[PDB]
Amino acid sequence: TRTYDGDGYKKRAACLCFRSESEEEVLLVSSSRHPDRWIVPGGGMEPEEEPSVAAVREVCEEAGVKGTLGRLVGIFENQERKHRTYVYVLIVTEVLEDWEDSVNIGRKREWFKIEDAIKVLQYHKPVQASYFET
Ligand SMILES: O=P(O)(O)O[C@@H]1[C@@H](OP(=O)(O)O)[C@@H](OP(=O)(O)O)[C@@H](OP(=O)(O)OP(=O)(O)O)[C@H](OP(=O)(O)O)[C@H]1OP(=O)(O)O
Ligand SMILES: [Cl-]
Ligand SMILES: [Mg+2]
Ligand SMILES: [Mg+2]
Ligand SMILES: [Mg+2]
Repeated sequence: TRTYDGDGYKKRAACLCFRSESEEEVLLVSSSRHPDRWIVPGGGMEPEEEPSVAAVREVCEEAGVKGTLGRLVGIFENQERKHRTYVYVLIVTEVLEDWEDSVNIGRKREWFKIEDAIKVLQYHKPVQASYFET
């Protein structure tokens, strides 16, 4: 069940999944609808689901990782798609080999240096590229 803010924006949560506390490498995953494109893992908040809880669930489902949830980075709107996304830092401590989206849709994942992540996100996901602005 998709949820919405009072203005009709879709409620979403996302994590910047870092390899370490240095935050130099981030995990991106393949788009479901276009598998040669990279996205930040994230998705819809469920009814009455806390954003931090939604972000951890979405990263487990889409990216097959777990770890230590850090700070909220910010709340980012995509006016074109009508999304409002809570974006958190996660430090990855567990990498699972056969996760929900790997089994269900063959979703891929890959470590990117921050500057390379921003580069591959820019064309199709410029708001996701802005998650890294800091
Ligand atoms: O395929 P696109 O370009 O139409 O974008 C897709 C995007 O696909 P992607 O970023 O993968 O290309 C999905 O993400 P996902 O299918 O990879 O999960 C994303 O859904 P979401 O991430 O908000 O939703 P869920 O992860 O499932 O909760 C939205 O899909 P949905 O609304 O069918 O759940 C988005 O569509 P809009 O909300 O209309 O922008
Ligand atoms: Cl790192
Ligand atoms: Mg989802
Ligand atoms: Mg999603
Ligand atoms: Mg999802």
